[PDB]
Amino acid sequence: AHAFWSTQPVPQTEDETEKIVFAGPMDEPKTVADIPEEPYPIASTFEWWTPNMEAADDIHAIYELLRDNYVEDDDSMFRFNYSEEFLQWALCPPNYIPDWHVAVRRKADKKLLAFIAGVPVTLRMGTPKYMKVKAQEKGEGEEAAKYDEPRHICEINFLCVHKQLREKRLAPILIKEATRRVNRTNVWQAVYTAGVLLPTPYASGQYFHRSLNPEKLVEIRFSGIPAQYQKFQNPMAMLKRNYQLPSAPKNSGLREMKPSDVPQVRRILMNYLDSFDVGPVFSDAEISHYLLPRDGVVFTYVVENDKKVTDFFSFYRIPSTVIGNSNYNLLNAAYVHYYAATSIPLHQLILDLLIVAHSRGFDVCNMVEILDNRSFVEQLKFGAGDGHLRYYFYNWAYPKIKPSQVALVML
Ligand SMILES: CCCCCCCCCCCCCC(=O)SCCNC(=O)CCNC(=O)[C@H](O)C(C)(C)COP(=O)(O)OP(=O)(O)OC[C@H]1O[C@@H](n2cnc3c(N)ncnc32)[C@H](O)[C@@H]1OP(=O)(O)O
Ligand SMILES: N[C@@H](CC(=O)N1C[C@H](CO)[C@@H](c2ccc(Cl)cc2)C1)Cc1ccc(Cl)cc1
Ligand SMILES: [Mg+2]
Repeated sequence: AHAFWSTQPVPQTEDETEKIVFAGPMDEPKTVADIPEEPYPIASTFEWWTPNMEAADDIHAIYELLRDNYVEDDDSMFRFNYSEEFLQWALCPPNYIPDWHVAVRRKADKKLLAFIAGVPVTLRMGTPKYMKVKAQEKGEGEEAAKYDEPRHICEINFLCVHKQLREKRLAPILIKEATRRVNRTNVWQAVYTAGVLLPTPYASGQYFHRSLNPEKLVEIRFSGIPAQYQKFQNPMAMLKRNYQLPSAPKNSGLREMKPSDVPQVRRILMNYLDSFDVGPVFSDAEISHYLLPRDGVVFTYVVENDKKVTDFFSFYRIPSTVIGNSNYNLLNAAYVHYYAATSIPLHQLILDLLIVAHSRGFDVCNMVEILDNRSFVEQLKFGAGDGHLRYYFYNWAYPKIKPSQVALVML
C-alpha cells in the first residue's frame, strides 16, 4: 500500500510499533563513505537547487511556492502564508547547514517546483519514562539507557510540491535526496510532523484554537455562531462578550524579553523541557535565535520580579490566506511557542499571552496538545480543532508516547 514508505527505515505498522521497547536506530549502521557523492538521478527537465538563504530572491522564490502551494485546511478555505522574514528565521538557526535545504527547479525558466527543508536540532530521544519503568521490572535498564544522550539530528519541515506536479512521485525523490545530504554530514535520524497519517507515528495530538476577534472569524467562516447561541436574542454580542480580554497583562513584572535575559530563559526553559520524553536542547545562541523578539515573527515576554526572570512565554505569527472571502484577505494567527512557569499557574501565564496577542491584533491563538497545553484549554476557552498532528522519526525505533510527553514545537 506504500510503494515509497515501505522501502524506508521506519516502523511499518502499529503492531510493529507496539512491540518496540527501547529507543534506537532501525537501519544498518552506515558511514559517510558509503553514501553516493552525487545527487540522486532526476528527470532532464528538472535540476536540483540549493537555495542561498542570505539571498532575498532565493527567500522570495520559496515564499511564493509556499504561499501558493503549502498546507490548506480540509475544506480549502485557508492556506498558510509564511512570511519571508519568518522563513529566514525558521530555515536559518545557529549552525544551520545550507545543503540541507533541497529544492527542485524547472531548468528552462528556473521556476521553483518543489522544496524540503532540514535544520539541525539537538534532541533528547532516549527510551521514554514509562518504558524505562517496565525495563527495570524486566531487569533491562542498561539497554533502555543506551541512547539517552541528546542527539544532533535533522528536523524536516516545509515539504511542498507545486500543485501542477502533484501525484507524480516527486515527494519521494525530494525525501531521498534530503536523506542523502543529511547522511553525507553523518546524521542518521530525522524528526518531522505531518497532519496526515503515514507509517508510523510515535505520538499524535489534537489542535486547539482560542478566538481573539470572533467577529472576523465568523465573517471569514473560520468559526460559526454555535447552535446554542440561537436561543439568544443577539448571538454575536454574546460571542464577543464571551471572548473578551483585559487590555493589559495581569502579571506586573511582565515585559518583552531582551538579550540580557537569554541565560535565565535558557535555564528555566531547559529545566522545564527536561520533564518530557522527547524535547530539544537549546544553546544560549539557540535561545537567542528562537525566542528574542523579532518584529512580525516571534513575540516573547518574561515575568521579572526582584531582578530575576521567573516565567516566560513566546508565540509566533503566521498569517493564512483566506481563499474564498470578499471582505478579508488574511487570518492573523498567533501560535503558542515555548514557555515556562515557575511563579504562577500556567493558566495565569497563558492568559497574559492571549491578552498580548489580542492587543497586538491577532485574530486567534492556536496550539497542539503538546507540552502542558491541556492544563489550560478549558479555563482559557480553547476549543479542539479538526484532525490530528502526528509526530514521526526517520530511522528511530520508539515506543508510542502521549503528546503530553512531547516538547518539540514544529514551526
Ligand atoms: C536522516 C535524514 C532523513 C531525512 C528525511 C526524513 C523523512 C522526511 C519525510 C517528509 C516529512 C515532511 C514533513 C512536512 O513538511 S508535512 C507538510 C507536507 N506539505 C503539505 O502538505 C503541503 C501540500 N501538499 C503537498 O505539497 C504535496 O501533496 C506533498 C509534498 C505533501 C506530497 O506530494 P504529492 O501529493 O505530489 O505526492 P507524491 O506522488 O509526490 O508522493 C506520494 C508519496 O508521498 C507520501 N507522502 C504524502 N504526504 C507526505 C508527507 N506529508 N510527508 C511524507 N510523505 C508524504 C505518500 O504517502 C506517498 O508515499 P507512499 O505512500 O506511496 O509510500
Ligand atoms: N511539518 C508540519 C509542521 C507542523 O507540525 N505545524 C506547523 C503549524 C504552524 O506552526 C503548527 C500548528 C499549530 C497549531 C495549529 Cl491549531 C495548527 C498548526 C503545526 C507541517 C504542518 C503544517 C500545518 C499543519 Cl495544520 C499541520 C502540519
Ligand atoms: Mg508529485
